[PDB]
Amino acid sequence: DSLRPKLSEEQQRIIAILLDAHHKTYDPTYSDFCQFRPPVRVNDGGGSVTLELSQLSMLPHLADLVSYSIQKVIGFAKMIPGFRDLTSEDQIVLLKSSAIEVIMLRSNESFTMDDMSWTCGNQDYKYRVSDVTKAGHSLELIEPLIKFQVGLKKLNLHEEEHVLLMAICIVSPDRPGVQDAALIEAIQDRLSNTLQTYIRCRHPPPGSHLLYAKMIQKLADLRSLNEEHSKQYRCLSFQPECSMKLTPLVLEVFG
Ligand SMILES: C=C1/C(=C\C=C2/CCC[C@]3(C)[C@@H]([C@@H](C)CCCC(C)(C)O)CC[C@@H]23)C[C@@H](O)C[C@@H]1O
Repeated sequence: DSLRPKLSEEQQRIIAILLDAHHKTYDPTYSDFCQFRPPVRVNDGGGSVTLELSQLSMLPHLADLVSYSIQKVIGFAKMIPGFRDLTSEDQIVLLKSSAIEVIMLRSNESFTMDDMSWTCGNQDYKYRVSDVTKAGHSLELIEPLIKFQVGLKKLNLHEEEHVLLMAICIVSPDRPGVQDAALIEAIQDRLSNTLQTYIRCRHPPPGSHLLYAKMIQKLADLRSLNEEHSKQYRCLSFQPECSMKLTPLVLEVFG
């Protein structure tokens, strides 16, 4: 039954543009991480919230990593076909509302099921759940985040699908404050059609089975993680002197 229309010339170009955009904005060697404020891991085997908030030992490093990542995501977004056709206001609304979700998606590349960490170098740049608690977050965010990373890993996405998913995540017409939802939807549909077509024509079985719907579900999971992250960030920001441990960009995007 299922027809397999071939990718159009345009669709092939969209894929190539997104792959190039990602390769220019995601360094798989994590060579810039030593430039961030250093990671510090206080002794907290008991997971004390009082101690974690008192020290926020991993916050400067993780805030720098997230801030750096937001800058890369802004650059990636600017290369998404159609993104620059949007008004500046809609572009900023889309970037601010998707930032954390795209960070969670793109981070899957360093996440490894070998030990359930984001491995970005030697021990210094190996990030574990215990590091996230040392940055002021709790299990309500961490648990679903790790579950999401593993679920995404097991989809065994082609790089083409991974970059398309990030682009679709950014160009979402259902974000609060967007003006031209119709144009945003048109841009997203062009990307979704490219993704659906790619899966049916280039993704071998059995990993291709209902893969599109699995990818769409991950976009829904991301909305939930976004909301929880926002709630936790708000509370984290109540800690006196927290602003110094963050960055101006992080403060704007999540404040
Ligand atoms: C960033 C990237 C990477 C890892 C992501 C991680 C591991 C550390 C903790 C992070 C950054 C989680 C955060 C929710 C931690 C809290 C952030 C904050 C303090 C601002 O509220 C989400 C994704 C997680 C590394 C590399 O893949 C580039 C990528 O781009």
